[PDB]
Amino acid sequence: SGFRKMAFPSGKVEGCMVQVTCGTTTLNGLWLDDVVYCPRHVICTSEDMLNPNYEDLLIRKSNHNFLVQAGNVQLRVIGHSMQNCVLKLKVDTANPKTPKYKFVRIQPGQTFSVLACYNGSPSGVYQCAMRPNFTIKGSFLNGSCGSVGFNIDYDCVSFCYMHHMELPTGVHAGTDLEGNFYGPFVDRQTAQAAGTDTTITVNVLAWLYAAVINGDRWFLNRFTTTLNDFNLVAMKYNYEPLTQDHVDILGPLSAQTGIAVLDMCASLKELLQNGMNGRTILGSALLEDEFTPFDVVRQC
Amino acid sequence: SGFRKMAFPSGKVEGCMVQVTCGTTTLNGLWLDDVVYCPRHVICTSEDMLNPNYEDLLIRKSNHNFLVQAGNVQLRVIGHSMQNCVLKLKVDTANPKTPKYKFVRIQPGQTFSVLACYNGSPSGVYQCAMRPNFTIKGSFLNGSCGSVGFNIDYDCVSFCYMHHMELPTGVHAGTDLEGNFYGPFVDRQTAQAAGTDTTITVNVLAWLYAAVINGDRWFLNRFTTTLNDFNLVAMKYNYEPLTQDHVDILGPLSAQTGIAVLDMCASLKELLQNGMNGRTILGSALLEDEFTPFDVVRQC
Ligand SMILES: CC(C)(C)NC(=O)N[C@H](C(=O)N1CC2(C[C@H]1C(=O)N[C@H](C#N)C[C@@H]1CCNC1=O)SCCS2)C(C)(C)C
Ligand SMILES: CC(C)(C)NC(=O)N[C@H](C(=O)N1CC2(C[C@H]1C(=O)N[C@H](C#N)C[C@@H]1CCNC1=O)SCCS2)C(C)(C)C
Repeated sequence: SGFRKMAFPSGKVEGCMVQVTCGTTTLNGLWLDDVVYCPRHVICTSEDMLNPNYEDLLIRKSNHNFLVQAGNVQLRVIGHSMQNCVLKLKVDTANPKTPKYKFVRIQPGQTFSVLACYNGSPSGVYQCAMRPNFTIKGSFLNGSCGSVGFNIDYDCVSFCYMHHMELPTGVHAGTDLEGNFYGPFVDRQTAQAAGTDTTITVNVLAWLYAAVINGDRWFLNRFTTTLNDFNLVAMKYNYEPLTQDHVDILGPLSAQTGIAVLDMCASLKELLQNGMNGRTILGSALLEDEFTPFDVVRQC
Repeated sequence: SGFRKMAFPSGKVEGCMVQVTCGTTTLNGLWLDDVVYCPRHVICTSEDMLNPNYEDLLIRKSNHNFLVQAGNVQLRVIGHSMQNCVLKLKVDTANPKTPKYKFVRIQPGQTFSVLACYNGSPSGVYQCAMRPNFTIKGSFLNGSCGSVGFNIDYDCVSFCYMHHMELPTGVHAGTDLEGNFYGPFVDRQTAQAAGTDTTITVNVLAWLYAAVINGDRWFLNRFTTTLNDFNLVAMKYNYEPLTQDHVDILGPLSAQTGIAVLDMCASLKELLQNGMNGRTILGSALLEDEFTPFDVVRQC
């Protein structure tokens, strides 16, 4: 038993991390087959961060303006291409450690693991959820751009995120592996802000089920509720409305505990309305929403 | 910026995980050079879990009674030995993926990363602290015994933990990589329980420094305190007494923020005496004690 903020094993991604340097800017890149992927702001000059034209910036570059290094081995760039907000650098050598992989664009509320790297070297791994406002509350310092987020299904790594920038609120914004930003964010120093965030309702319910699986039942009640009445209450606490799709997803967890989804919703409505009364659930004094129903099943 | 429960990258350990089966018991082993390490309860039979004699059980075994599988290939056991509470299975094949490594026994309050594996396959990774009562609040299911905990210095893996059993309170017990249990625990089914735990004071203070580094100052105050007066209060909340060794260790964090260690102690004293007043620190409604001063510096 026990329940932890658990991340995926990171070895399949560690073997793909490289250092990418252009001009005076160094960040990380992802080396799959014979292509190194990295944020396109690597070619942004330190004087052109307000409104750079990346199409112009890149056409003015040659292959010898990109230095890629795998460990202590320099890779030779043999061509280059831009795809939305990321660069693709073709190299002489295919990465022999390339795992089976996919590029996946994820919905808000889904989780992934982040492999935090600096100068091509992994420093740590942690679990994130894509917030409803399309930001992530990550942990990134200078030189961390190009670090990636991912999931592993069986033996295939599904890359879903690459880090680009930190917002004024202390949260992080980035793209999928095809260069498309999550949310309304752009890679230039204009006025940008995270939208109003919301709490991921289906994840809180999944996590309450995890607590029941681990023998922790104090927060349940004899009551039930309709889905519509629950949503009327949940919205007052800035929770995502609960959909029938979410109810169906929680099905296997309901079956494991014997607690109908709407009964667990009534339990959450009581927790929201009254608080935890000084108690904790799975060691937390607040309602945790970074565990999906799939995370709960996989760990339990 | 940002601050996460960050674990070490796990690739160096993943390449060392194997499956060990003896009789009808399957668990994990750690394969370094030509030796596979695993809990000695792997030879404990059903219905002999109350008072097994492991010296007597092992002498009744041959090398061919141990099956070790790396990936999908068998290793040949060519010798065996017991060292305290773990078995060493010498095999014909040396692991080409053996990292630089140490075996380290750690003090309570220190943190390490846990690579949870089943049937030789890594499933996830998370961060733990050795609790003062020598248990860990981990996440382990059936078949997880033999999973290991570790730190990475530079490129060298310091293995500090191997999982053996779960206590009736829901917490876990195990050994160093030489088979010596942390705390007063034995691998036999007699009445054992976790002792009264305490909160790791020096880690809470380190984590409060991390909050200041990342912009949370609401919990600070203009007050200060003596070390003896602080310990008089902290003990009333089931906290570890703070030593001068701890104060010295917090030095670099005091220097980075400009907040004297004893000033931060006065801040923690206020937090213990009044609560958080509905606010959070680094996203937590609880005082977190699973970050050492070394972890705070690494992540900041
Ligand atoms: C745009 C907006 C106003 C929303 N904010 C910002 O401009 N923020 C900057 C930012 O992050 N930038 C700027 C660009 C590159 C990228 C970057 O290199 N950020 C570091 C990477 N490497 C990693 C940052 C630092 C800590 N945490 C992170 O993750 S993106 C635009 C064109 S240059 C700050 C450096 C945080 C001020
Ligand atoms: C002694 C004490 C009363 C304190 N507790 C226990 O007897 N606990 C058991 C225990 O863990 N045992 C039994 C032995 C081996 C070991 C084990 O096989 N533990 C699994 C391994 N693999 C992994 C367990 C499963 C759940 N979570 C874990 O981590 S140790 C004694 C001689 S056989 C339970 C199975 C949890 C009942």
